Amino acid sequence: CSAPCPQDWIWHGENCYLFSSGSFNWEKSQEKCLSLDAKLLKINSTADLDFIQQAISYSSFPFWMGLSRRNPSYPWLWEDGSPLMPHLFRVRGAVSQTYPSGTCAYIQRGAVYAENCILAAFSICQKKANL
Amino acid sequence: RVANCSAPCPQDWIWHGENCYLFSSGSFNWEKSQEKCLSLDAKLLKINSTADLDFIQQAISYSSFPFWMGLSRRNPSYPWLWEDGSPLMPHLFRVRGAVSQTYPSGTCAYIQRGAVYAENCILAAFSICQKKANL
Repeated sequence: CSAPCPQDWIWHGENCYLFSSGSFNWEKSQEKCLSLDAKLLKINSTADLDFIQQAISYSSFPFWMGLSRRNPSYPWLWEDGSPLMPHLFRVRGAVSQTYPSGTCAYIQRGAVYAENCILAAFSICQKKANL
Repeated sequence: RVANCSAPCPQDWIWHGENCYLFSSGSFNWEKSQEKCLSLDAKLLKINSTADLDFIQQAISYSSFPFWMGLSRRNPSYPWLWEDGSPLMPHLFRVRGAVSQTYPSGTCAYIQRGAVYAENCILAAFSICQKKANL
C-alpha cells in the first residue's frame, strides 16, 4: 500500500499536482514534468480549474499549463493531442500574434493567457495518483 | 470501516515528513483561521523542527503573502505561546515586529518570505493548517 502522491505534491481527485522548482520556457517545462513521470497541467473541467486556482491563490506567478498551438490558425490542444473542451475558460492575452516557437498558455490570477512559448514561467505538473 | 490503504494526508493537503499541511485559499483574521483548522480536527501551523521550517520556506517561496501560524502573545506582559500551550523556543526563528497593548485581541505571528513577524490578530492573512500524517 503506497501513498496516493509523493511528499510535497497535492493530491486532488485522481491526480497529484506539483509546482515546478524553477522558471523555464515551455519546452523545458514540458521536459521537466516528464522527468517527474508527469505532464503539464491539463484542465478537463471547471472543477479542475477551481481546484487549481485554490492551490495557486497565494501566488502571483504565471504557471504554464499543457496547452499550446503553433499559430492562430491552429486550435488549442493539450500535450496529448486532445482539444480544449468548451466552456472551461477563455484564453486571453496574446491570441492574435504568431511566434517563431509557437503560442503556449499559462494560468495567472485565476485566468488563462496566451504567450510566446520561448518566455519563462513556472509550471504545474500532474500525474495520476496511486489509488 | 477500517481503511485498506489510508493516505498520509487528505485530498487538497500536502504531505511532508511527519505532517500534513493545508494552505488557505483566502485571507482571514487569526481567530477565523484558527477556527477553520479546528473544524478539520487540525491546528494552525506549528514550526517545531528544521524540517518543518525548510518545507514551509520552500512552499511559501511562491508567495509574497503572509501566512498566520499558531503562535500568539496575549499582550506584552505575556510570553509567546503555541496553541498547544507550549513556549516558543529560540532555535528556529525570532518574531520580528510589534506586540501592542492597543491591539484588541492580542498579537499573532505570521510567516512571510521565510521570516516571522508579529501583527495585530484581527487583521487578515492567509494561513496554514497542520495535522499529523497517517504513516
